[PDB]
Amino acid sequence: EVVMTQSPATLSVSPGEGATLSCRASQSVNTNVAWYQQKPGQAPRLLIYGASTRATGIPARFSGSGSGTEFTLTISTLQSEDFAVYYCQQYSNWPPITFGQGTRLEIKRTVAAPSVFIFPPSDEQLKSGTASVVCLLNNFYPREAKVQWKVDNALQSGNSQESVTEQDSKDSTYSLSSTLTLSKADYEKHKVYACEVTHQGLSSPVTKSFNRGE
Repeated sequence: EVVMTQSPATLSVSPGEGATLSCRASQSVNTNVAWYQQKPGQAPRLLIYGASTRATGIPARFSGSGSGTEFTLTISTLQSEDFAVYYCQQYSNWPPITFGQGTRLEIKRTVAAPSVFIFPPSDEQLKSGTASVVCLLNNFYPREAKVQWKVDNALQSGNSQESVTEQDSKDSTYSLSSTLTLSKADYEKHKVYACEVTHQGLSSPVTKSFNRGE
């Protein structure tokens, strides 16, 4: 099979600037190459075929070039809506039809500190024997953030998981949710539940907490 290797695996570019995405085939595929854009939760969208021909309906800021083994997709005047994974494809030697592994394009924006919220477990959940404490970091950039849980000042390890939204296509921010999972018995032994947030937009860590029963 013809192996298509895209690079870099991830790219982060400022709005209004250009992005350059590369693809390299393990043997010559002439100009029998296509590029696709895939936004989260959606099907791929054909951008370019024949290495350099823009598909119908595709803005002129998308351009493709190359021949043989080396191919490039250039996206000028980047906008927040261009957040997506971009795939190359070869149709010169098949079966199999082969795709590159994708390049994820993030769009940069102004640093934004998260707003932090903490949520105790519901009384309904406590009937089940488990307690989930949730800490929400809303609308921040960049994506890197550190969230640490303390229960009566004891740092928690091994009992939390975090989830991060896809980058917002309008304002390029992220949101994050960290869930601390405890048994009901452990939840009822302890009093002060706190989540500590570290982020580039915060001069110092931000702590939000609650006291059980208050």
